[PDB]
Amino acid sequence: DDKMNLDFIKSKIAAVPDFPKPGIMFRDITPLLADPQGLRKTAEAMAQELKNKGIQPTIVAGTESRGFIFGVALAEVLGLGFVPVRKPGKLPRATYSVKYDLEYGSDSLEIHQDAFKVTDEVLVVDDLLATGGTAKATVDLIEKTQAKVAGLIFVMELDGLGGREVLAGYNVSALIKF
Amino acid sequence: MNLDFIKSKIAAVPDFPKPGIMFRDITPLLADPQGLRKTAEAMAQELKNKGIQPTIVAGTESRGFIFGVALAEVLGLGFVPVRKPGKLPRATYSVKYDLEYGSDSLEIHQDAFKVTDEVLVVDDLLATGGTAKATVDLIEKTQAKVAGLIFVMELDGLGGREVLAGYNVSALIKF
Ligand SMILES: Nc1ncnc2[nH]cnc12
Ligand SMILES: Nc1ncnc2[nH]cnc12
Repeated sequence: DDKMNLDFIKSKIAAVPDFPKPGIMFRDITPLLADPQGLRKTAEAMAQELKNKGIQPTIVAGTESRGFIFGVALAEVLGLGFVPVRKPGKLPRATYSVKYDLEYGSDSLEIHQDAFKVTDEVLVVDDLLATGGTAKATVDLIEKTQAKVAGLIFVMELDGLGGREVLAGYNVSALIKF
Repeated sequence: MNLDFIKSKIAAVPDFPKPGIMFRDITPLLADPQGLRKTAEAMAQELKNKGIQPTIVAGTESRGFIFGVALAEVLGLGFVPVRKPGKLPRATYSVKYDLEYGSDSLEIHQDAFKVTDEVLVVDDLLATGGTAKATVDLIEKTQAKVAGLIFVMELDGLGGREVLAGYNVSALIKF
């Protein structure tokens, strides 16, 4: 049944050549999203992996924006709250901020200082693990609140781009690997 | 009781983004373990009370992805992201909307909807309606139909509803 669910999720991810630049094979979640069971089966597969691993978060965090999609769907399945990790300048009350490296330049993410209780074990959700830059900035952000990271889970991991190493010391799951 | 619960988790924040504006902050609603499911359930009740039976949900990047996903799940429907520019990888339609100064765009994949779809737009807030109207227009470039638009919140007097003249508009709460 787990292979079967995983095969369904895999069967809805398109591969798109040369996007956003030449040479990059883009992994496209839109057909998964569009299917009436796509999000639900994805979030149920995520819950199964977490259960297998004994990971029991208290709340879910997602980054702007595809963290919002899968994070909200997973939060629903687990009966948990959700916290947005936003681009800078969007959150209205006091925030923490963490800068991360891009190929050229840098950027930041923020969370409300009060987003997590100090007893929270936070599950980070996102679509795709590549370099792990925004995932690590997310972990740092959570830790600023004094809450603890329960783990990180992705729909997809890109083999060999170093994300999982960047996230050493944290439990990392990914449903599909490319 | 349900609407009151949702209202009670939308914090009022003075002077954001700038002196004078009263910001309506959904974060405490999102953090509550029942905030999103209650919100989605209240939206689904509204749509049944108005006879709107969409075939697919479109959520506006980025807070419409939050409420859109939640409501799509309650409805048993699929979800289409309406995205900021340069994010969707396949052939897209594009529509411009006005910002304070200059403009920006929203995109959808040209294959996101069929001619037979009846699309529900979901977003957190109806303010000027700039983005919501661009979304309607995107939808209509596919020749699918707009079933309706639903928002958590509507800001009274900013003209949003009027910009969306001719479409079925619902908002859970008016501020
Ligand atoms: N190759 C890729 N496909 C889809 N999303 C991405 N985000 C970063 N790299 C990506
Ligand atoms: N006043 C407001 N409060 C919350 N979100 C908004 N988006 C635009 N105006 C807003």
